[PDB]
Amino acid sequence: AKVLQIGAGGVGGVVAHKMAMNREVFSHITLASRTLSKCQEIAQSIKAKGYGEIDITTVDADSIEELVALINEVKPQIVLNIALPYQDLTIMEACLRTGVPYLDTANYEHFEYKEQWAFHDRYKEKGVMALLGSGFDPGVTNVFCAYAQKHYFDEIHEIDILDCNAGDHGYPFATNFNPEINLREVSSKGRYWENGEWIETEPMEIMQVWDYPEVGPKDSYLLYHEELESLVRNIKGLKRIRFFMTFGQSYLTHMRCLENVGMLRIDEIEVNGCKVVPIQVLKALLPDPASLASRTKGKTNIGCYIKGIKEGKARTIYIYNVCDHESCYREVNAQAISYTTGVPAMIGAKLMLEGKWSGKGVFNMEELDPDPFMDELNKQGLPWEVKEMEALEHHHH
Amino acid sequence: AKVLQIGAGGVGGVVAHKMAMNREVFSHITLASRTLSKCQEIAQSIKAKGYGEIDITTVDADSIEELVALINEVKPQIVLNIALPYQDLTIMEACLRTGVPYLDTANYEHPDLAKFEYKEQWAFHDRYKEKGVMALLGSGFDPGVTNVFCAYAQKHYFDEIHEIDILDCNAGDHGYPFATNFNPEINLREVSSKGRYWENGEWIETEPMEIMQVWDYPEVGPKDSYLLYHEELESLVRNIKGLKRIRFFMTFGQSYLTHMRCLENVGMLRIDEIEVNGCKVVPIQVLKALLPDPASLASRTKGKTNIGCYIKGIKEGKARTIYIYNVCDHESCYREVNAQAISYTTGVPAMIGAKLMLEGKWSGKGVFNMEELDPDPFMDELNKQGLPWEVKEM
Repeated sequence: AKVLQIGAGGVGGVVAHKMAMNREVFSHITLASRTLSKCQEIAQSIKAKGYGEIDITTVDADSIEELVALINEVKPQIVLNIALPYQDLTIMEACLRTGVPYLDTANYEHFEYKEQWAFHDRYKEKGVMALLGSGFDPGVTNVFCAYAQKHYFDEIHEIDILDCNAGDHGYPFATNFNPEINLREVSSKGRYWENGEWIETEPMEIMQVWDYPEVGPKDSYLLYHEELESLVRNIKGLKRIRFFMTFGQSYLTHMRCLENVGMLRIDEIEVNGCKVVPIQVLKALLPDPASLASRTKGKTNIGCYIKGIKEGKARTIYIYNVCDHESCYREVNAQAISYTTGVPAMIGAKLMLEGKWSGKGVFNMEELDPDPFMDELNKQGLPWEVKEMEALEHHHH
Repeated sequence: AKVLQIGAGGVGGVVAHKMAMNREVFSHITLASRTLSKCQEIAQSIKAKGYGEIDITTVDADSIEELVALINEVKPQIVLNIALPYQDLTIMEACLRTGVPYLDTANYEHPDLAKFEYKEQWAFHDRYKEKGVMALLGSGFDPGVTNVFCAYAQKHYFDEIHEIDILDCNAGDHGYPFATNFNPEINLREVSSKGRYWENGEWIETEPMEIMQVWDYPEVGPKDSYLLYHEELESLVRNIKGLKRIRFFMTFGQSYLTHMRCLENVGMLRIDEIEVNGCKVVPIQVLKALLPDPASLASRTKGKTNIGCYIKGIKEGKARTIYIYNVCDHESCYREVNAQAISYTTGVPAMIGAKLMLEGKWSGKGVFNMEELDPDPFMDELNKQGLPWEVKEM
């Protein structure tokens, strides 16, 4: 098949590499990004590791007419949106007009699903499929849930998503993304769902020490996360769902200190005559995020702790995946964060092009059969585990 | 008498003010500097407070000719050097040539090194004595008052002093998450320098900020105190007899140290230029632009400071321990002389040293450190100029 991928960032790289490692499904690969050089750098690594060639081009993903044009010239069977979230809607419109399947790893943001779910009837009518959040979280976390709902429970009551990155880059402080993102995670109020109500919290207000398998105990804080919005819709009998994420104390200290002196401001200021932007100086001071991939060591562990009922008795399982940073860099020239997000995308595409995951309209992961997806994960470098946990019942006569 | 002050920084404004409050001795005041706006700031506060007028003029304290010329024009009876430490030598040469008494509050430091010592200044002794001129070194609180406290205890409370612990605490709060009173480069050297103290005729170094102890400062409470080196240790080991050990400890909040280390880590304290969208940018200059203006802090600082000496020795065959100290309130310092307690505790003492020389209560020919002179008239002026002290029998 001929595929067109948009986006050459860290995740974008892993996706292209993984597609180049499955040439029986992805025969002709076209990679398009705003900056041509990023695309070249990826082709360079793909070629060097012996995975073949890939066509590279650029494009203004903000222009529908341009995207339509590019799609009409390449004639792809599926378009992978591994680009910025603020381009979902324009890429989806292009796909709708050309009648070509769509897949992305993050919802719209100018973040919720409303805008994307809005393309549903138009997609179904055009006879086109659109898959959403095909990453690890959202994505594999969604599949773990649907898979658990299919083979381990009759009813799922509580779901906790636990995301931990123990990776260590060797620097006092260094961010993997654009500082504005890191600030947003710890600045936004936390949100979760219980008994059909969305409950908010103060930023980083709720924390627990969870012992992540193969990693050990870590402080885990409660944050909002996009899959919570589709899981409450799909998992039947759900009473509560929360999302937790790992946060080292050293890291939280640097962020707060930087924010305190205003090193995270976006407005301009006068510095010896010339106008400068606080956060831009930070980006220029912190080490290059690209270079962190070869220095990061340690493991990551993301998964779901699920409590429900099975054959009338309480049950509790823990489905998760552990990934090693150094291994990821050796295989696809990227760290575990990009890796865990990129493989699931390659898989969702593979499934869609093979017909194991077909439909007409816009879909979330939990809506499709997880079995073929779960088999691929064990084969593509993201082996998962199911661990039976303590499930105590209290009878009262 | 006519006096000449060089420099118009925080301490400088305090010195000028206090001098303006003692016209009996300082009847004509001239403030030499390279920053008019700063002098203007000070002159306005002095006038509005009812303490008269002062003459501001400009001069480059790097030029010996300018100084000599300025001094020959003004005919001052004393020159108060409240300028930068690297300028100590040029101002001393000028005073020497014009035969005018000299006084400063910080010892010489070459701009190329971070080493501050008395060597260069002590080397002027014979020329000053021969010329019949007096030079008083480090006339601030520490060094300065701490030295007098020690000379005081040795004259009245001990036959022999064996141990001195100089404790400096600033409990002040400017309300901001983080903010310095000085050029960040300075706050950074304070905590980057090796620690150093003296024991049994020997100098002992430590890793920066290694030794620390919780000390309960009167009117302030228990604070984490760290062992730092300080300039008065160098003269005190010379002048205090029987001394076995001397150490300097300074207070440091945890939040403060956290911000400092964090900032130094991401590179916000670098002085070199980096590129930012094709534009050369000095990190620390961006930091100075984000932090509040040091001048605006004086009016926002609340809280106290406690500086003193913990002394143990022998008095009439028996062991004895005394604690001499001073407590200064930040807000009171702002109301009275338009400055914070850091500036105030260093400034008032410089004024008293000049007062004692101009009245002749402290007279000698050559270069002198505070502990070589009679501390009584100094200790008296302290109770009278806003730095009342207390002696606590341990």
